[PDB]
Amino acid sequence: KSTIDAAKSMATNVMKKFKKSGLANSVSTLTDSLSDAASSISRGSSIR
Amino acid sequence: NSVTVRQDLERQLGELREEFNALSQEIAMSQLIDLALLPLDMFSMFSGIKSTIDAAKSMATNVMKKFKKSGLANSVSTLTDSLSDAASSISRGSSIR
Amino acid sequence: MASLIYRQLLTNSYTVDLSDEIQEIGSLLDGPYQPTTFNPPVDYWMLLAPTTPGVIVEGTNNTDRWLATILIEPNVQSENRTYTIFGIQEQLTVSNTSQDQWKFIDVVKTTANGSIGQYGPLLSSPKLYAVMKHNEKLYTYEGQTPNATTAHYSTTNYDSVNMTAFCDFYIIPRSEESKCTEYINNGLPPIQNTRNVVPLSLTARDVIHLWKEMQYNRDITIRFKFANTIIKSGGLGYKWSEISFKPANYQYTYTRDGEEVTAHTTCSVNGMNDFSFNGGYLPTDFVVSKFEVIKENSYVYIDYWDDSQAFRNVVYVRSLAANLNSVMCTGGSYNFSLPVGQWPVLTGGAVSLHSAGVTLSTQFTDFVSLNSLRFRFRLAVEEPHFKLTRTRLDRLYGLPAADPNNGKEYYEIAGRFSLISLVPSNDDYQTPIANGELREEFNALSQEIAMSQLIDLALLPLDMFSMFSGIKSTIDAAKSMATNVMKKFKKSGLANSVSTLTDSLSDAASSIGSSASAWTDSSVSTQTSTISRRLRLKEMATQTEGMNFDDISAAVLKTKIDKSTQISPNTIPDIVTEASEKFIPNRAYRVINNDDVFEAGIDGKFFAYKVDTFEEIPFDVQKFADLVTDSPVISAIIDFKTLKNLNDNYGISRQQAFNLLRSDPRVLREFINQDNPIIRNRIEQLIMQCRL
Amino acid sequence: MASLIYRQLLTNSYTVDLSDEIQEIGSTKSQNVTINPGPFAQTGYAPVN
Amino acid sequence: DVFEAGIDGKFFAYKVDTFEEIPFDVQKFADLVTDSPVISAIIDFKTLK
Repeated sequence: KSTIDAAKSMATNVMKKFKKSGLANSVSTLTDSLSDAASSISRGSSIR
Repeated sequence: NSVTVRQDLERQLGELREEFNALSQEIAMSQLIDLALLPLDMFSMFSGIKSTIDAAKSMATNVMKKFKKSGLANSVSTLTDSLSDAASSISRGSSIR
Repeated sequence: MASLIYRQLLTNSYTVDLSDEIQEIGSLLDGPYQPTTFNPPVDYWMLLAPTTPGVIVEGTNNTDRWLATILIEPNVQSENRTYTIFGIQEQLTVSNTSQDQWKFIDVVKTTANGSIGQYGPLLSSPKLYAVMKHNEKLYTYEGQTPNATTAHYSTTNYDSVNMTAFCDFYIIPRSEESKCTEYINNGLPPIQNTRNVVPLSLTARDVIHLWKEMQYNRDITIRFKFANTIIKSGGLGYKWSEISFKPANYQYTYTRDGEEVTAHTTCSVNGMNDFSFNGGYLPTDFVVSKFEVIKENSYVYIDYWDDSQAFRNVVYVRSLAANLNSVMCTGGSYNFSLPVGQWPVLTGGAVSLHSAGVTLSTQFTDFVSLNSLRFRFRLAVEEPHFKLTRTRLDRLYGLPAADPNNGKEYYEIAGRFSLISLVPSNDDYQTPIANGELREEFNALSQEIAMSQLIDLALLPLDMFSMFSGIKSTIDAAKSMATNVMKKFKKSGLANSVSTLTDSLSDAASSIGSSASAWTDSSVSTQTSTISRRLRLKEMATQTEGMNFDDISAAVLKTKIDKSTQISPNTIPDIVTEASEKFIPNRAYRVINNDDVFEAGIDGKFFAYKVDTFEEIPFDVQKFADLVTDSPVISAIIDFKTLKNLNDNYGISRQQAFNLLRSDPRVLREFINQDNPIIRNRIEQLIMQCRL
Repeated sequence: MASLIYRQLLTNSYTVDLSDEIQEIGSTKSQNVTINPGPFAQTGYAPVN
Repeated sequence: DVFEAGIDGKFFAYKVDTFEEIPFDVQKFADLVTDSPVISAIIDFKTLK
């Protein structure tokens, strides 16, 4: 609504804190778990 | 204020290929299929990479700089160019059947 | 599908802001110049920057008042100093409390030979002065830094004021006022921001400057120098103020297998360090304010120009690369001049230079403008020690800005540079060595494109890479090609339509359908036409099945871009913006509900029919509005006229018709292969409409 | 699904030039760095003849 | 009818309900591959059979 002067960095600024909160951490942990499961050979069938 | 330390070098690409080829056995099947099911992206690719230091340059862009000169990019470019030339009413040559 | 190119175009457009920010950083000072006489026009400012004590600048009237400027260094208490004001010597009282910032004072004579006073208190670390003359009043800087104002006076003969300076000054128009304060209150601006980098002769007109590729792979032998600026502070020579690096010039000759090539080079340094050797607070002791030394976080630039068959084709560059070989530079002794006792001596200091970039540059010698090559050099610290004896300064590395010449009058750099230039070759001969109607042409070219290949291309989606990967580009302009088209696209008609739809949808969270919704807001014809015009925006909602109109528009745009040659890189955004909107005003949409089909046209057509035998069905606007809100929508490439003519004149099976209502590419292309005149007519009528 | 990354690598390809637009500008208008001397007296001997 | 072809230089045609082979024709494959959606078959013809 503000409709203010020449282009700002609103998208970048909001992304800066959107990539630090819990969503990014959760997706990182999910990817790490999937990678470790794909690498799960030194223990056989071990993932609970 | 010390003389710059000589920057370290990189493991030989031949040794890299040998190591990657030797790593074949240590891969599971069903878990790999399920991981392939999950979509990835630039943020999900380097979660275990780009260790948190105040000197990184978002290595995704470093990959992008080296990815436009690979075979895939040129193949896509020439395929699109051939499609455009065909759509541009090209007088086909005799050897073009 | 191929429509995705539109969706991405408005998606990443936000990135332009970042580039725009950089653009505002890149959005320019004219100077410096030799101290001479001239008439700087009105609406122009004077950004003076002296360093040596003396009479700074004076504006002569010979009928009106006398204006004089005196610069006073710190570390001088209440004493009397002599200057040369207008050629007549005069004494002035000076009293300074600041220790690291110099001070300017204005001297005003009420007439040509009036009384003498001292006023206009200015304190600044970069030692910068601003004077303006506009609208029947003279402006001069007044007020303590950083934020200040302008003193205003009104004295006759404004436009005839000719101010003779004795330092380096910049001339700036009014619009860069926000720049000026930012370039006055925030330290000495970097030299690379200047237009005429070398302080040589002044010009008020300097301008920054089907084909065939030409390759030039030659060799260079660059010989370059450095330049020091030394000033002595107040007192009796017991202390100095600034020993800094300044741009230098060198013109020489060499051999290149026969040719006496004349190479003109200019040097500059940026991002230097300033070591502070702060002496005792007593008035009589060796004190140095700033010692400028070069370290790892500082760079040196060299601008290289020479006549050659390679350098005469540089105005348009396709590719550029550097393969220089590093060269070491070592400094020499620099002995100070202390009147009493043993003067300090600087020794040591050595660095190395390596190449990490190259681009175009501007250089002038007397009145000849040049298109030079700027080579960027990174620096490295080395083994030799650098110390200041007779004091406590020891164990530092770098290279001082005192005597880097080291006796040698040139530093040699030998390497090979390869560049590719674009030359206008209207044929395959007569290649030069030295350096609207497009609307009609685009509209006329749009009658000969094939159809099957068009459909094939519309099947394969595009992206931000395939759009410009088939068109040749100049490396200087290819940097900002996606950025400009996205900036122009974010101000397109489709952008306004999507913004209005989003605003209306959000406002709706506070007609002709069943209830209130953001899509239900010859009378039947007009209402249906409005509904269709609003529904056109559904093509950005990814809620379509099969091919769509925007895919065909993108495909024809790509084909005509590839075929055309009369379009400049500055012209692509306008063509894309106009084509994304004006293309195909006659759009048709159809929706399916319980074996019934309703179709509406933008032009005012509306029909309804069944899928079994294509029987005409009376039109019900209410159910159409009820269902089109949230349901699959398919672009009606095959509308009811073509479908009925096909079902009558040709014996098609049920699968073909059902896929046609879904616009399946396979059956449509099969019909194209069969070369049915009705489908050819429909496709050709659709294609002919694609024009600006 | 995952193959998107490759389709993503082309997607932002143009941005690599943007990266150059950083460095090609970053080195040009690089700003001076100031050094802070230790808050202790430095000068010793007076001018000795 | 399902037409499966590879890069090594071998091709096959068969039927969906029952797994037995039918003669192959180049024309139909060339027409289909132009517009028809291609499926990345992890389990190839040999393994499926």
